[PDB]
Amino acid sequence: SISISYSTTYSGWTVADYLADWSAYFGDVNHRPGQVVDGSNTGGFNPGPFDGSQYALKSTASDAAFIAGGDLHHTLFSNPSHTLWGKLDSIALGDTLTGGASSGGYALDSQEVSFSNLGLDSPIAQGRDGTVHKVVYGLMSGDSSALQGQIDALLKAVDPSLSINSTFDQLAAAGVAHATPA
Ligand code: HEM
Repeated sequence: SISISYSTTYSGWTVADYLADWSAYFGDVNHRPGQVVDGSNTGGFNPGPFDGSQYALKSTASDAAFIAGGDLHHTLFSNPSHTLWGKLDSIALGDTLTGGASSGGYALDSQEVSFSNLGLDSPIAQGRDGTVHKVVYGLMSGDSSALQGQIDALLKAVDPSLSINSTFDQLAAAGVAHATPA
């Protein structure tokens, strides 16, 4: 089942409110045709260059950042082009991205919330319609809607009374979330 980690700072927030606010602040990195600048709005893979166990991206305007973890593959110019696919196990949100391929991995200096055991598996043939792609490209674009939808389904599968409209404290009482120090 989904497992959620959250700083006690967010104990009284709903998941939906936290994610809406986090993504709005992160913003859109404008990873779109004509606007991609390597080292500015591409993010990076570990070990990379275009595959690995992590993909991480910091905002173009502040130190907010996220890390996607799993077994990830990116097609770049190969068909179907510009698709992230593979197995997505986790999304960690916070600020101050540390590490990189030269460090052996990425980590957030201030991890606010993480969602693990996501169990999302997207074949390459689904291209940009795959869930893995939509979740991560959404986050790159400042839009947590796809992530919210996947969390909501995982929470309902535990119990239909649980949803993205539950608070982190409610999800902890329900056995799917645990707090970390502020
Ligand atoms: C090392 C990481 C990455 C690099 C170097 C990279 C590079 C690029 C480049 C060069 C373009 C084309 C810009 C243009 O046509 O002018 C592009 C577009 C795009 N990339 Fe990436 N990308 C990276 C990561 C990702 C990831 C992780 C995703 C998805 C989760 C993604 C999804 C897309 C999409 C959807 C487009 C737009 C394609 C279109 O509308 O034609 N990219 N990227």
